Amino acid sequence: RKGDIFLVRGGMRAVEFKVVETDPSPYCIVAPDTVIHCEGEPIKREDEEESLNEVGYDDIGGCRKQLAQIKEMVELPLRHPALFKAIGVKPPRGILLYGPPGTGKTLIARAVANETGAFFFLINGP
Amino acid sequence: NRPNRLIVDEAINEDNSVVSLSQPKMDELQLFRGDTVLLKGKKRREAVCIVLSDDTCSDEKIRMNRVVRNNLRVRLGDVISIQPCPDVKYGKRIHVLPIDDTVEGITGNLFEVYLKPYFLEAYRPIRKGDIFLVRGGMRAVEFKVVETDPSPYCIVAPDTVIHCEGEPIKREDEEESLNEVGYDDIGGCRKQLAQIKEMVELPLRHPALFKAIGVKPPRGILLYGPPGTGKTLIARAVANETGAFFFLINGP
Ligand SMILES: Nc1ncnc2c1ncn2[C@@H]1O[C@H](COP(=O)(O)OP(=O)(O)O)[C@@H](O)[C@H]1O
Ligand SMILES: Nc1ncnc2c1ncn2[C@@H]1O[C@H](COP(=O)(O)OP(=O)(O)O)[C@@H](O)[C@H]1O
Repeated sequence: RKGDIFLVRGGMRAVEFKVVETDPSPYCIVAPDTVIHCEGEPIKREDEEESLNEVGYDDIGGCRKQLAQIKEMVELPLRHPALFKAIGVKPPRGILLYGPPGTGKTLIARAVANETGAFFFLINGP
Repeated sequence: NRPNRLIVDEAINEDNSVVSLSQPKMDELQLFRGDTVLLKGKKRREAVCIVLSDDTCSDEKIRMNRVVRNNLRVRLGDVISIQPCPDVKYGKRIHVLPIDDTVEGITGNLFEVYLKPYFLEAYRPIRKGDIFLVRGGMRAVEFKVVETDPSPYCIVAPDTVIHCEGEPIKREDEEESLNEVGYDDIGGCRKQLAQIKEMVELPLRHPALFKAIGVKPPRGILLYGPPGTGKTLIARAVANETGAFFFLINGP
């Protein structure tokens, strides 16, 4: 469809391609009978849009059901914020992700922040 | 010596606008259960409630809920005036307004959710200029009675319309919000709270006594226990119930 970004994986890399022009509108199913117009000139994408190279649930694997617990923990406070203003209850405002180094705790934090839309701030220890 | 016969005490049963009296003496008060009873507190204020009998209540004191106690402005261990009034007058279009900073907890229609389920068959006598607490929607809202067709008080019955305002109005500041902590909010400890209350009563509840008598009351108490056991709750409740000015010196 017009004005969508689709991700192509290859060459040990991932490139997102925008569909800016198309003969039929607004969308068309691609078939092996339509030529491809060549531009080869990268164009900056609109900033409000989120780059797909950012971390997400898929990038965080190996933990399974701890990520589900964190998602349930963080959904209402972040995914439905106005609810807590009209209801008197305290959501979880402090979570200690603990484990051996390299287990993806920073991955979990970044993915939760991005998926829920929350503004992620990193307070590095040192 | 013809005492007042009415004292302030904590309420054991869950109920609002209900006052319990000692079972041993019914003729003294000359009132048995299920009758409107007037009560004079302090600062020229009075309240109306319903009286019952409790075997556990001590004859010296009269158990009463925190809402009514706040209405009278009396505190635990205080002495007030009671007056058995079999007379009671119904009301017409009893008026109520939102009070204090409690707001944003209701959207659209705001009277069917809270008032209707509570005043339906309750027969709670409402008096002018009193605040009563309604529990619902995982929230607690205190409603002021500013207007009422009969004066000064009227027993609510299922035949009087309700006037709708839906506009919260700031309550007088000297009055104490019932959302603050109290003895009821502090449970699970039982008889340690009694020890702290006895410990702190005279120094705070009767301060002038120690100036005319030479003795030292307890001026240092160490509440110790596992974290989360309500020590801060106990301190705040003791400060509020005794009227003392509570100051928090946070460790960090
Ligand atoms: N469970 C996992 N699933 C996918 N990638 C992981 C996982 N754990 C670690 N990684 C990879 O290892 C990198 C380092 O882990 P990281 O979470 O940043 O450090 P820490 O665990 O101390 O917070 C991560 O950037 C990520 O790429
Ligand atoms: N015995 C209790 N009765 C009712 N609520 C309690 C009790 N103990 C703890 N709580 C609740 O847990 C909260 C935290 O306990 P708190 O007393 O503030 O911490 P600390 O014990 O370190 O002083 C309190 O705000 C209160 O709501």
